[PDB]
Amino acid sequence: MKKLVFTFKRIDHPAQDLAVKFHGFLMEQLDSDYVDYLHQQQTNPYATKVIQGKENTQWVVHLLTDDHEDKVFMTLLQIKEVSLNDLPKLSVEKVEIQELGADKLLEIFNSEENQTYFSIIFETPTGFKSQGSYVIFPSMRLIFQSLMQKYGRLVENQPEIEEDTLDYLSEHSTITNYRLETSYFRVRQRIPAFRGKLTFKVQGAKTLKAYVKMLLTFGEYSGLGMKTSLGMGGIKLEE
Amino acid sequence: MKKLVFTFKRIDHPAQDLAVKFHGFLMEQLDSDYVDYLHQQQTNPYATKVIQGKENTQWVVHLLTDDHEDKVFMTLLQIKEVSLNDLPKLSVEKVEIQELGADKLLEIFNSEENQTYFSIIFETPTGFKSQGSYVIFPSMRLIFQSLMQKYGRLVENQPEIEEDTLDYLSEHSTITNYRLETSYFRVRQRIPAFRGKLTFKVQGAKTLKAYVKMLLTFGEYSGLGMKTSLGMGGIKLEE
Ligand SMILES: [Ca+2]
Ligand SMILES: [Ca+2]
Repeated sequence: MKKLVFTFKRIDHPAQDLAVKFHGFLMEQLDSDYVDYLHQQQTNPYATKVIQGKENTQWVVHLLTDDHEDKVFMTLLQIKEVSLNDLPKLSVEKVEIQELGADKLLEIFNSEENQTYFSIIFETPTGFKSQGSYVIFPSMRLIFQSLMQKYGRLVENQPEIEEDTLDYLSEHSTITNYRLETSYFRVRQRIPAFRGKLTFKVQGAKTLKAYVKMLLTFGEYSGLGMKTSLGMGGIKLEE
Repeated sequence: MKKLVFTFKRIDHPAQDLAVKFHGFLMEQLDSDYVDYLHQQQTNPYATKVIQGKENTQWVVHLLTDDHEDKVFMTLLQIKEVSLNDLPKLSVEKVEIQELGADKLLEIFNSEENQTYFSIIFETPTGFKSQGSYVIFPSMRLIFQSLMQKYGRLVENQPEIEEDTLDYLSEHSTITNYRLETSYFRVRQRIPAFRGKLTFKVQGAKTLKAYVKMLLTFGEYSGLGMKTSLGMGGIKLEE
């Protein structure tokens, strides 16, 4: 999987609305026939983010599958100038490239440092769709389910996940600390979501805790929950 | 009901631990035989708070019943100097007195201004005991239940509440916004609790919304949830 970070001179505009606009610009680069293909799965092979800085603005694009990477990676590198609505033509100052393959993930598993406590940071508005209406309070079952689904569909090409494992992961995980707040994401239907940081503990074998760490490490690329392609659900597993 | 606010020169000490210490000092003033009586109900006729300020420290004591007020009110007024463990002898600079009776509550009901949105501020660590273990994420059912129980036991002398009303109040209330964080209260067993602010909307008749406003206004005195007498569950309904 690939992680591309486009750096612009600091853009004075509400970050959440850039993410939606950047997503539109991104679609205008791909073959329209290929775009319609992306609209026919529960999970897209890409996730985007927008991080505002003190002196810069960063557009993050995650390539999550090899097939998607094969047809898109070169195109994204050619990008030097971006033009969005109501905004002056943007110039790409830098482009960073990081990669996350099986070698790094498997390394995470057999690590000498096995974590019991895990701190998740919700950089962008994160939401879940459960039992009809939306969700404003995150739960471990919803977090693990979204990641297990995203992982199963993208790298294993399997429609459904192991419910016993989801039960097992939820029974042994418990939120201990959090600092959260509401944050609505505009797609223009306002979508309810949350933002901030939480901490949970895992009680069990080191083989279990390793799977959690891997699932979270993978999550930093795919994003967590709803509308990850539009800029939602950007997470970060702190050291 | 009475609201006494004791003002000291700013005390350099963790506010949550003062609340526990002040509670001990408060018990050392009452008849030991009368103290044992307080330990024999699910709800105490008093609630305490500790609010840290920039230049002052405020000790709040709520008298919730007439009988408790009759035997305690005069004693609390005589207090000019307070001595707690590991602390220099404290001197009472001021003492403020406010009252909340049926006249103010009934006034709240027939108000010309009927609220749909309600913002609750959790000044001190608030916790609920539900289905065995504790609770870190507040819910409208837990909030209304605690207040309905506290109100029913204190002014109506009724052991249980109307479950249909609790169902009715929960079905029509919905959290829309919040800014919350974990905050453990030390009683020394660490008790998990939350802190901050939330906002919920009420969908229904004005008679329903008036009952909610009254219940919340009453809640500013009794406190919300667990261990209100020890300094927990101090709330504030903003204008
Ligand atoms: Ca990381
Ligand atoms: Ca008030």
